Amino acid sequence: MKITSSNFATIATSENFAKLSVLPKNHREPIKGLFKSAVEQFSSARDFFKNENYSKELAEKFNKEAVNEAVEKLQKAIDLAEKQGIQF
Amino acid sequence: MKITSSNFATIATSENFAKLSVLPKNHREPIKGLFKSAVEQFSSARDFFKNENYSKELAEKFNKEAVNEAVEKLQKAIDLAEKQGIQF
Repeated sequence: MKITSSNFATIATSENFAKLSVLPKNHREPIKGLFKSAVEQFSSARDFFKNENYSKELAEKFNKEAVNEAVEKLQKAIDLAEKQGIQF
Repeated sequence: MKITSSNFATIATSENFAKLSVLPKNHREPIKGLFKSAVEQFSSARDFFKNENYSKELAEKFNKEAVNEAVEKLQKAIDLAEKQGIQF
């Protein structure tokens, strides 16, 4: 049975974790900590991955806002100068 | 003459800024500050836009590193459990 990041949430299930309670404690607790470490790490990666995209989305908007004001100041400048006879 | 973000670096040139020195000071300095404000804002947006991508590139790598360790811990856990007779 092979685990990939596409099938991870299918195996990391409460049902497989409960299947682990029949084992004796020497085996049960190391495997359980292994199971729980994998889930919390997978969830931190998912949490981190989607907030970074959110930030990027925001940042792109911000960038776009800045770029357009800059184009309108150049435009303004240029237009003001043509009125004063400047031959661009 | 119309300015867009694609043509901005073509108009924001030392040559157009120097063309602005023939004007009398009442017009020259407001247009010059307009010109220089537009360039520094455009450059801050360009600086910000490309560092954010760099960070994203790094972050994606980091995410990928985390996800794979998490898959290898689940895998490990699962494999350890099958050895102990667990019927998944």
